[PDB]
Amino acid sequence: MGDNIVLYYFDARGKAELIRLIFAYLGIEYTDKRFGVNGDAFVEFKNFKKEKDTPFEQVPILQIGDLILAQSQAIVRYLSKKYNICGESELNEFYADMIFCGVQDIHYKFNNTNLFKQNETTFLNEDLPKWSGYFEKLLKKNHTNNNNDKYYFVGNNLTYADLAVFNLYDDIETKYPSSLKNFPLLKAHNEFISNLPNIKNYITNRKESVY
Amino acid sequence: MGDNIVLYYFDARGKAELIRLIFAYLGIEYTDKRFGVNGDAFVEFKNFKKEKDTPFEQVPILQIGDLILAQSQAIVRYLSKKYNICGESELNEFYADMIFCGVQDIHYKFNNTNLFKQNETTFLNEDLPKWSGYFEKLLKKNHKYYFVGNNLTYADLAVFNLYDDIETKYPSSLKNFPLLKAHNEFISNLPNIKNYITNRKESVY
Ligand SMILES: CCCCCCSC[C@H](NC(=O)CC[C@H]([NH3+])C(=O)O)C(=O)NCC(=O)O
Ligand SMILES: CCCCCCSC[C@H](NC(=O)CC[C@H]([NH3+])C(=O)O)C(=O)NCC(=O)O
Ligand SMILES: OC[C@H](O)[C@@H](O)CO
Repeated sequence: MGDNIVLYYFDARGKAELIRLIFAYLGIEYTDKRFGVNGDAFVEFKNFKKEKDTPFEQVPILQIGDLILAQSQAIVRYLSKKYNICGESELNEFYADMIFCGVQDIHYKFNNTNLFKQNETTFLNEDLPKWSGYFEKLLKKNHTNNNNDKYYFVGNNLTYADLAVFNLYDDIETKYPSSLKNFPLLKAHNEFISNLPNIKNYITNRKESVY
Repeated sequence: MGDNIVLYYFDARGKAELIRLIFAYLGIEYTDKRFGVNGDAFVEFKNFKKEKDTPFEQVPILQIGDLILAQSQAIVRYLSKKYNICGESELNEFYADMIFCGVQDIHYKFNNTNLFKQNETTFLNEDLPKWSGYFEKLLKKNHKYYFVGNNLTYADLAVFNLYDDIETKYPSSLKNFPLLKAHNEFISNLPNIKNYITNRKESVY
């Protein structure tokens, strides 16, 4: 009967936000369990590992019925196939995958700066402008003569890749609000994703986070 | 008949080895292009990016006919679906995927020690034993040793590759994990793999 859905993570966006964005977009009901809200995060996490048989002792963990799912990326791809926001072709699914992997390379770099105190200068002057150019270009290839007011990285429909790129820049802007000034398509794309009803309803009612 | 397959990367195993292992296992023909083997890796790489329109200016890059494919993990997943070495059921494909990302987590830590010379003891005493235990435990649950289903999946190759790369520096690693060891021994003896390895030229990373 579909069973109960529970997402386990710390009281942060981090590696669980994209999963939350997918649920919001699909309008899926689930319990957003966050360590630290009702109790001490450290103690909640330790107890959690004793109660649940996780494969790698890491979160996020997605529980569907009695099913325990680990590794955010795998969970994301699994949810995308099941709710069809993966791409109408094996080839378009590859492209969405490739872009998601790209989001990973640049996001990892942002994390090293915004969280682990790594030189922000290299990020702001070499990594951010460069990777933004890559996405702008990929967006340029699949637009204008493919879509109008709507912007998608793959095909003519929303894929988790659009959600991943939106999440990436939504996060980068909580630190550098002016990042997309020189990237029109990328800027219009994120504005577009942010205004989808289900997404808009989740963002505006989402609690602010540290990361 | 079909389209020429060309794999571009540096003269190393690194992020292209799993793909090469998949091609070997499948018995698929392709040109293994390696920067530096003939010309100068630096120069070849520079010329490469001018000749091919790559999405992120990084390699590996798999070229199939006119198609340009980037990002090693996306490539591995694409090839596995196209050649049916992915989890067959939706849930099994998820398990193969989850295990593969688990391999990336620990492979990432090996790279920081093996290549960017980070702390070698942290990896050896805290990371490696712990992760080998996770893999050993995943084998137990689903138990010819296979992580998912009763057939070979790219996850099996990913695990094999991980420990094969780790062993180039720490040989007696998985001595205390029988299942995991039998599993890698098993994969290494598959005719197509066994043959590919003995003919494979050694290299740092
Ligand atoms: C320096 C790394 C900072 C980690 C940022 C917070 S995320 C929480 C952390 N989880 C992961 O790193 C999961 C990685 C995994 N690849 C995924 O994407 O799901 C965890 O459970 N960690 C358990 C632990 O550390 O014991
Ligand atoms: C950090 C040095 C370690 C060397 C390892 C060799 S990997 C070569 C490197 N490629 C990547 O990092 C690709 C990452 C990508 N996420 C993938 O998995 O395909 C590249 O082309 N780099 C070109 C560049 O950065 O300009
Ligand atoms: O309530 C959410 C449903 O799963 C919908 O996305 C498809 O019917």
